[PDB]
Amino acid sequence: SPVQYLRWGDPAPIAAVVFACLGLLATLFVTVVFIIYRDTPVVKSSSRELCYIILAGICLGYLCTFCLIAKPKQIYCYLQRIGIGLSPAMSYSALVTKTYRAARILAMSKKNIFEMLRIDEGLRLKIYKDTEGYYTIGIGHLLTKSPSLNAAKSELDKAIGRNTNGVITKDEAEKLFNQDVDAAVRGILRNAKLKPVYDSLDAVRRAALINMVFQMGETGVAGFTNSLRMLQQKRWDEAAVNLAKSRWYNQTPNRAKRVITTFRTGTWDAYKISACAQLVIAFILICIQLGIIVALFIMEPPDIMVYLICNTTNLGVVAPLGYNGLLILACTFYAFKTRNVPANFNEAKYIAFTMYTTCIIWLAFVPIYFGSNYKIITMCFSVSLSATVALGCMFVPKVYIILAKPER
Ligand SMILES: N#Cc1cc(Cl)cc(-c2cc(-c3ccc(F)cn3)ncn2)c1
Ligand SMILES: CCCCCCCC/C=C\CCCCCCCC(=O)O
Repeated sequence: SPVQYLRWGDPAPIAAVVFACLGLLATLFVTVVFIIYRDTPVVKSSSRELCYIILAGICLGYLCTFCLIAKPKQIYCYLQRIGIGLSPAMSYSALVTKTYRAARILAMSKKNIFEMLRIDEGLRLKIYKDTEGYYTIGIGHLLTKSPSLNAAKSELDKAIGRNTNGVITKDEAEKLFNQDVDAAVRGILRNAKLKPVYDSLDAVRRAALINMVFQMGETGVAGFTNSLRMLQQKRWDEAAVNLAKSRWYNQTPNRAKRVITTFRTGTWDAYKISACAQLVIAFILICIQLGIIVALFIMEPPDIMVYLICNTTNLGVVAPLGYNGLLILACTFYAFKTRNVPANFNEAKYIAFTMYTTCIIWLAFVPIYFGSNYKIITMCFSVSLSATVALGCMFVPKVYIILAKPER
């Protein structure tokens, strides 16, 4: 009994249980909330099946401490390894498919704007110079400012990843373009006259604004004071009429007509320009971890060595640890890539922060656990902390919005 050790002078096993109990309660609360309000846009706009898998993994996480703190039975040694191994694999491998999907969607977004300016501004598959004599390639992508033609080729090879000999492809030109877009977005957000407009527009209309920036510069776009106010107040027709009067429309009519049309409709008309699959992939990544766990059951049969000490060796811990490490690594990779994505009330900003801490917690875990003389309790807290972070940073903010902000 955990109370006995508490009265003998050891408050560790009673603390881990209470932690786990509060964890299960919090996960039970959050889960019921999503069941009731499944039709509310904050829950509907995200993958709901994946969340249930993430919530289940967190639940099993807290249940682990009941297997590390238990009566000495044989199957509890089995439940430990199955629990400490599969629980992270259920949450993280479901989260990676979610982040990967967010990464592909974002990549396809950068694909559209790339095609937009390929049509409006043009493209060169070999090295040239701008109006100021600096070496340039693709859609106006500056390579270097040295007169050396060799200097531009060296910078190009570092950016592409091969020996290009001054010649690239459309895809490789898009690679360089993605940088220039991100650089342009930075400037807009650091511009007081362009930032409020950019924040209000949808995905398509933001590309149109960037298009204007790539033609006239930030100082130039800020000149459209009235038209920018119209776009911000979502008065598209008036903005269009207003923009058709500018010197910009009259100096470059063909291109300006396409940019304006994009503002009007919010579509790509002026330019020629799976849920089930996610569950299967998530299921596959979880089965791989199970295969590792089952194989280690055969190689090294679990056996009993309040505290329940099992004969689980280092390899029995390291192998499922490393695989979970890969899942976490892939999650953080795509999460960082989509950190600024504002979908679902900036949902992606919360996922990135979780993976930042998760990486730290799991990295710090290795020297702490393997260097500990209190492994069971250290495992209990590590698991619950890992499960608490994913629960507190990803779900609690959405639960708060759904209960406190019914008008948002
Ligand atoms: N060896 C080892 C090891 C080390 C650490 Cl630091 C955490 C865990 C862990 C994490 C989760 C878990 C489950 C859901 C979630 F969202 C986060 N973590 N469940 C069980 N064990 C295992
Ligand atoms: C940031 C992603 C998550 C963190 C990565 C996970 C770390 C697991 C990978 C390798 C751990 C190193 C191998 C274990 C060291 C064995 C120590 C020992 O038994 O003496």
